[PDB]
Formats: sequence, C-alpha cells, structure tokens
Amino acid sequence: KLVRLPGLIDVHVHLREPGGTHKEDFASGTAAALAGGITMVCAMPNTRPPIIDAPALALAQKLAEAGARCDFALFLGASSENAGTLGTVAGSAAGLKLYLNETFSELRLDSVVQWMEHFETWPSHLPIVAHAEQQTVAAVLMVAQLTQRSVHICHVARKEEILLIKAAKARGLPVTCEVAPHHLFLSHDDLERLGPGKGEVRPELGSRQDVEALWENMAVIDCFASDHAPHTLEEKCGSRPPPGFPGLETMLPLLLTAVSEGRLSLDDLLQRLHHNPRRIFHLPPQEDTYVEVDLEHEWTIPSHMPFSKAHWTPFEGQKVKGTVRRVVLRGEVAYIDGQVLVPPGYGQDVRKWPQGAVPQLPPS
Amino acid sequence: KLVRLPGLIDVHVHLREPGGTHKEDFASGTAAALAGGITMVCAMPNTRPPIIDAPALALAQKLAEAGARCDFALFLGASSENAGTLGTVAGSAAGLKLYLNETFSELRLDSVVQWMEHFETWPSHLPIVAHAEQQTVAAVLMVAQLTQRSVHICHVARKEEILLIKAAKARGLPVTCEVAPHHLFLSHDDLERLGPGKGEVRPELGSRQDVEALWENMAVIDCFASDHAPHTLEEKCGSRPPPGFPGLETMLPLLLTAVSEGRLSLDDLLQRLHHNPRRIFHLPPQEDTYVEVDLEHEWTIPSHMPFSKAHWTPFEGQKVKGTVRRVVLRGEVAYIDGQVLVPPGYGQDVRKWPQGAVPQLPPS
Ligand SMILES: NC(=O)N[C@@H](CC(=O)O)C(=O)O
Ligand SMILES: NC(=O)N[C@@H](CC(=O)O)C(=O)O
Ligand SMILES: [Zn+2]
Ligand SMILES: [Zn+2]
Ligand SMILES: [Zn+2]
Ligand SMILES: [Zn+2]
Repeated sequence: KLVRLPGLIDVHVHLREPGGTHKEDFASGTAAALAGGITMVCAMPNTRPPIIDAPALALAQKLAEAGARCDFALFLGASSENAGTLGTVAGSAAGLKLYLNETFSELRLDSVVQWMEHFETWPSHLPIVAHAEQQTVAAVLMVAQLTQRSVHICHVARKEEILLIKAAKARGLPVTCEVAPHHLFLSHDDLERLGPGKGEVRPELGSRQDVEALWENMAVIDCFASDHAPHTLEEKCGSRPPPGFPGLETMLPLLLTAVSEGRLSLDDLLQRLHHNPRRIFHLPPQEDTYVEVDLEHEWTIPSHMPFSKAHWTPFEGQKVKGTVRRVVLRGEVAYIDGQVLVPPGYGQDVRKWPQGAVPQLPPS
Repeated sequence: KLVRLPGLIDVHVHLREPGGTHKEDFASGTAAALAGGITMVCAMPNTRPPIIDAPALALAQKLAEAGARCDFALFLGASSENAGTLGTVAGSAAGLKLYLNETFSELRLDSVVQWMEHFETWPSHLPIVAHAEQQTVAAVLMVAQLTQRSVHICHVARKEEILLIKAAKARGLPVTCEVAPHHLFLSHDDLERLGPGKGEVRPELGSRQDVEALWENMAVIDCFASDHAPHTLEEKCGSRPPPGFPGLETMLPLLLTAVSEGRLSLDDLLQRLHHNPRRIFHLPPQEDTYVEVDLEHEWTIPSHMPFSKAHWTPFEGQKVKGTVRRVVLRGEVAYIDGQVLVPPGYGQDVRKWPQGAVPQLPPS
C-alpha cells in the first residue's frame, strides 16, 4: 500500500550549471530531485558566472529551461556591487541570497552596511534568505529589524542558532528557517568514518547536543531543505576539499525513516517539505503532481546514489525505511522505481507562471 | 592663560592588578590617569584572576582602594558560568563587561545564548558594555532588543560599526558607544612605522576611510575612552605580541590638539570625556575637582610617557598642542607639571559613595 504525497519542494539546492557541470548540471540534479520525491527546486546563485546580474540570470534561465526535468525557480545573489541594480529582474527570481560567512569573492559582503543596503533596496515583498551562522544569525536579524522586514535563515545547524530563532519568534519577529538532513542525521560522531575531506560542510556537522536540540525544537523549524551541494569524490578527498554534501536523493528516505520511528509525523514532514516552502517563497501549486512512497521497504544507503554527479554520499551505510516509488509531474510520469521518464527541458520556471508571480501593492 | 575643565572620566582602562603588575598596577595606572587629566577611571575585569565572581571583586576592591591615586569603579566580567550569580554584587560594579570577540578562555562566551542569559539576569538598571566588532555589533544589538534593554559598545573603530550604530540610533534604539584615540589618530598608514608587534591592537587599526568616517560621524560618538591596555615593550616586540596600546597620558593632549585645529569644540570634548560618561554609567560628581590645561604649548610625544609601566607609546613622534598643568582631586593637588602629589590609596570606589549608587525601583 503506497502513500500519496503532494509534490515536494526543496528551497535550497546547488545545481552547478553554469560553470561547474562536472559536479552536477540541471539535467542530473533534477533527475536526483525527482528520485528524491522532489518536484520543484530553488537553485542557489553561487555558480560560474554567479547569478548576480541580469545577464547571468538570463543565461541561467535558458540553461535551466533546457536542462531541468522538474520545475524550478532561480535565486539571485547579493554582491558588494549589485544593491539597487536588481529591481527589474527581482520578481523573476526565487528570492535574494546573501552569503554572510566564508564564500563555497564575487559574493563576499565585507560590511554589515552592505547587508543593510540590500535589505533597503531589494523589493520589500520578495524573499531574502541568508547563509548566516552562529552570531551572524543575530546580526542579520538585527538588519532585518532595522529595515522592518522578514528574513529566512538557511541550513540551521546548531543549538545556539535554533534557540536564538526561537527567542526571536517568541518576540513576534518575522523570521523563518530551514534545516538540512545532515544536521539532523549526522554529527561530530560521524567524522571518524567520513574523514576530514568528505566531512567538510558549511555549517559544519554539529555535536550530538546540537542534533538533539534541532529535534527537540522541531516546532521552530519551518522547512527542510537539502542544501544539495555536489562535488566529486576526487574534489572532496583532494588537497583543498570544498564544503558540501549531495542530498536530494537521500533527504526523503531519511525523513520517512524518522516518521516511521515516530520522531515526527507525516504531517510535520509535509508542512516542512511542501506547505511552508510554498508560503514563504510564494511558490505556485503544480497541477496534476504527486509522489507515491512505500513506507515499509528497508534498505541501506549505498556508496553513491544513482543520479547525482557527485557520485558519493555521506549517508553511506545508514539503514532507512521509506522509498520513492513513483512521481507524476503535471500529468506525466516523471520517475518510477529508479527510472527517470521525463527529458531534460520538461521542467519550467515557476516564476513565469501567472500564479507564480509574487503579489504586490500597486506603484503609488 | 589656563583653561579650567571638570574632572574627566575614562570609562575603559586596563590597570592589570591583580596579576599583571609588571605591565601596570593601580598606583602607576592612576598616576598615568592624573597626568592625562583624568580623575576617575572604570577598570576592566580581564585581570588574573579575572573579576568574574564575588571573591575576585572583593580582592580587586581592596587592591584598588590601597593603590589607586584617582577615583574608580570596577567592572565585573561575564563568563560562561556566572550568569545569574552576580546579583548581590552587581550594584557595586561599574557595570558588566562582555568580551564577544577573541579573548586579550575564562571570559570566552561560546554562544549567543550565553549573551542572552547575561542580558536576562544582570539587573536591568545597571550598565552592560561589550567588546563587539563588525557584525558582532549588530548581533549584540539584537540580543539587547530581544531582552528590551540598552547596551554600550566599546572602542568603535570602523566605518561599518559607526554607521550601524547611527542607523540604530535613527530607529530610537538605546545604544551608546565610545571611541578610543588610536582609532581617531592612527591608521593602517602607521603600521610600517609601528611594526607588526607594536601595531597589534583589538580592534585593529583601521583604514584612512575608517578614521575619516569616525570624525565625520562625531555626533554618533557618545564617549571617548582610552582603552588603556599596557603591555611592556618586550611583550609587544616578542614572539606572540599581546594586543593593546597604553593611552591615558596621551589621550587628552591628542584631543586638545584636535580642538585647537577646529576638528571638534571644547564642549564636544567635554560631553565625551565628562558628561556622557557620567550619565551612561551613573557616575557621581567629584567635589572640588578640576583640571587646568595649557592649550598653547607645543610638544612632541616622546618614546615613552612618564608614568605607565608600559614604557612605550604608539603615538611617539606626533606633534601635539595641549598640556595638563594641574589636577585637583577632592580638594587636594593631585598633579602639577609632571609630579603626582597624592599617594597610592588616595583614590576611592565611587560606587560606595551614596551618590554613586545607581537608582532603581523598589522589590515589588
Ligand atoms: N554548504 C556547503 O558546504 N557548500 C555549499 C555552499 C552553502 O550552502 O553555503 C556549496 O555550494 O557547495
Ligand atoms: N584592546 C586590546 O588590544 N587589548 C585589551 C583588550 C580589549 O580592550 O579588548 C587589553 O586588555 O590588553
Ligand atoms: Zn550556505
Ligand atoms: Zn547552499
Ligand atoms: Zn576590548
Ligand atoms: Zn579594553
């Protein structure tokens, strides 16, 4: 007996195209998404070139329209030069991404004043998300309050961070957050097995106490999002390992295992992988779209999942219970039992759909 | 013709006793203060032992009462273990000091949650000051807002920081700040002369643009304070140079030079070295206390000033116009033309004066 889920949404993926296509491309990364029960992804802007201006966004849009197998929206990235220049294209993006800690030069912001300038100039009705670790969470929350708007905190990984966000929510501040599966299912304890190269990720893996705190504070977590960050094994095991884990193909099986164990409910999962992503990012429904999962099937995560070009996974050896059996995307069978059945280019930019535009008040 | 000033107050000094008396002690550091026209100092808690508990404060109080030549108040320091334990002694301190960036282990706070705990537990009517650089200024401001109270930012050194504070003040937030003379009168340009050991200080020396921004934003600066941070030349020039500059003996001559040049007014100076320190820290008046200065005398700062045991200065070679000629403290001549004339122990703890207690509402 299969369970029917709505089309799940991952608001934080790195698909590497343009410029990093040996790591992943739109076609491979969206195959990975479909195999993970994900029918819509929001792609981060730290590509080569980075998506920090209109011409780069135009290029990325065409590459995505040609290569994506599931639907998508593309983030713009904040830079030290582009505040006040993105107004004409802002509404066509998923949102604006700020990289506020070490950054996998072009996206480096060297001053909180630059953060303020982005918060002041980016249209008020459109999303802003931040890579903001530890005290940086408090700092960006202060900027959001000074500019009287909301912010979404990416990949929360620490007890410190989730408790700060909890305190902010208790004061009625408009902040939301997401947590990635590696910060719920891996910890420092796993670094011996992973080794120092594979284990590199930002935010870094937390202590057992960090992991426990995220679970205890599930009510504070608005979304799950993979931070799918593919790099090849050669890169991860080489002399300067880049940070990041692939995660699209493993996220849902890990979380379904947790549901089966009673660690959270099926509804808790669907709020965090469907309803809250929709409402925070103003993402439209996908007609005739659903995912069928098998909750009884037990399996062990192998050394690499079938689709991501990363060709490795930090979850290797973990036992899971839960499998994606079939995905239907806009009336077509997109995935069945390991076979992707929609071609590159089937996916569409949801921000171009009438229902995918973010509502705003009219010029004065 | 001499100009009579009120007794000036330095709210940020390191007097090194207990435990670092080769660098400075209460007797030498307060001689330095008097020679700099300063009649009251607030001493930071990063001594050995650090002033982080009642027994350490009791020791420091007696050492100060026995050694100080000018009046004083002693800060308590926040630690990872002492939130909620300082209530009985809090009112006897200058305030609570938080070290939020690298810290010249016992005072290290590893989580913003620990900052919140201090803001929640320290009595609401008493001062909190923070060493908070760059984004840490925004972060501690967020904690202050979440806990609905004020904060004072120590040694503001950067354009980024003063503009963030300016924005916070424009939003009516209760934040005040101080600036040290090295951040107004030295910059990166001076590092070639100083060398990498002598030049070490936290916050580090800023760019010319940082210095210019502090002057342009003088209206945002509530206090001047030396951050007198004495270390011997051997230490500064050795294999692991500690950060910090001595500054009590040079602060007023540098600032009087600026007054003479029309860079700020005499009143601007007295707001920042007298009235605003009094009002932010609730420090009492000193009866029969004043400073006589000569604004015409030109001199060049030598390789060391007479009193600080640091026995070096980063301002060596700078030409100044302005000299402290006489200081009277509570009716006694304390300093004349290079001679200190009050003994160790003349100084008193102002928090023990009836007028030096901070007013508060009565237990419910
Ligand atoms: N998280 C990572 O470790 N790496 C991400 C960057 C990011 O999400 O910050 C990547 O793009 O490789
Ligand atoms: N500022 C410094 O460079 N050093 C100070 C510490 C401080 O004020 O942060 C010291 O005590 O030596
Ligand atoms: Zn990130
Ligand atoms: Zn990311
Ligand atoms: Zn400091
Ligand atoms: Zn200091």
